[PDB]
Amino acid sequence: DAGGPWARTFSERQQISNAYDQTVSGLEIGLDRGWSASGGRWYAGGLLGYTYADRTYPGDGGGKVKGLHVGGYAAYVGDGGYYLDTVLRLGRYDQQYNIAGTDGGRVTADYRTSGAAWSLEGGRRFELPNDWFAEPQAEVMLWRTSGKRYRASNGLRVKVDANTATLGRLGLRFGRRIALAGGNIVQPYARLGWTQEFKSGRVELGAGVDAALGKGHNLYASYEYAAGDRINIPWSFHAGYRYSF
Amino acid sequence: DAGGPWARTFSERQQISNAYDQTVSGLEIGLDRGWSASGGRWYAGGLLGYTYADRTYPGDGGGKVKGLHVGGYAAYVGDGGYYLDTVLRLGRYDQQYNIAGTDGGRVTADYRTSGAAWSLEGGRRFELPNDWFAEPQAEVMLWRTSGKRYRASNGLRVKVDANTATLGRLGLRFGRRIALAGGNIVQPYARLGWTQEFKSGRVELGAGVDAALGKGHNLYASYEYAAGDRINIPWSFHAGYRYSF
Repeated sequence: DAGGPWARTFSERQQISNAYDQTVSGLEIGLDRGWSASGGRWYAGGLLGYTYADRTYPGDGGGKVKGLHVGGYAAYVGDGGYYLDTVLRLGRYDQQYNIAGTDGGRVTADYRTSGAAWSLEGGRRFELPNDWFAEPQAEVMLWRTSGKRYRASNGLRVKVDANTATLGRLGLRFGRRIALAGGNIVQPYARLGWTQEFKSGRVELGAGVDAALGKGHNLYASYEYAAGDRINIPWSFHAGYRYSF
Repeated sequence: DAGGPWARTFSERQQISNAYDQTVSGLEIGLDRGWSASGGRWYAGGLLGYTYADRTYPGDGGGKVKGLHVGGYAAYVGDGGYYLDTVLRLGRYDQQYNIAGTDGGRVTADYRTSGAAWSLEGGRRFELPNDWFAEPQAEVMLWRTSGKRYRASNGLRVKVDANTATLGRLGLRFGRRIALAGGNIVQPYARLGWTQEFKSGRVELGAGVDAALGKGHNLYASYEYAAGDRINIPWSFHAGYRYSF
């Protein structure tokens, strides 16, 4: 690979508990160029995304969330098996919140907001007999959302909070690299992960397949499930395509 | 008078400054019974009211406010010329606020609230040559509004504040008691007043006429204008009728 275009979709249902359930869906599109740094292989490039979060509070109601974002990233891939990516995302959001107060009271909201998310991720691939691999991975993630706050004089006050959150993520995948008649590479794996959040914890189990289908094509699909403290993700799908061009 | 039914309407435009203009309109209805306490004349009774406040913020929008209230009151009237009334009002309100954030953001609100207002008022009538009178008056007023506050998790916060406010009021009226052929009493006066508010200042000028029209009827009408710090009341009308039954 000397770089290429790529597209990735995704969709994850969160059941976050006391309590709201949201469905987060997205689409990224992107391009990088690659080069030979001796000992490794370097990748730099950028991306464009949509993102849609659809939420629900119990009796009440909840928000919808739409957003464009752009981003830039570098990736290294070592001969020895080390990888790391860092990625910077800048986003603008549009939320239409819609609540109820069980007393009968109905508050409506509608506003734009700004986000950034920076993440850094690395890990190593240890090959094992019969083309099975082992792959520990670490991902720290930082992001900020912007605030807003106004006020109808002699009465009402509305504040949107600028929350700002760190993530750590630990995980391991086991798979087999398996070569089909022709040139194809189907490469299944199953994945175990832990992740937590300080925002100014949970375990995840999933499985995927990444195929290299001869003539520059690449397909990835994975499923993920997570249970945790606040958190509960009955399903989380990612599908991705890349052209080695 | 041994008591009777009464109705009073009113409407006052406030231009309160940095900035919102509101029009406050109302209707009270009420009844009291009267008796002879030697040296004076005592009045006790109750009332029912509607009240409508229609507000406006600059570019933005603003609220509407509807409310039922009930109340109870006593009044004393001395032979010597001293009067005092105390009145307790209990109310429930319905506000539909509607704002804009000049950034494009639109927040909507809709809720019920509770109020009470207790006031105590007194003063003396000094008669002067040719049936002109002088009448200093003092009015302290206490009232509380109730609060409300909810919150869309991991985002938005809405607070309505329970404000709670004292008023002092100083004023003087000069008029002439004037007796028409038959039995009628037209009694004009002009009125100067000061009032301020600690809420956890301004001067007022107006004029009225109170008629006793033979056979138990009573009519009052007044106009009032006020200018002050925060405050500016280009107009404030009160009309009232009472049947001496």
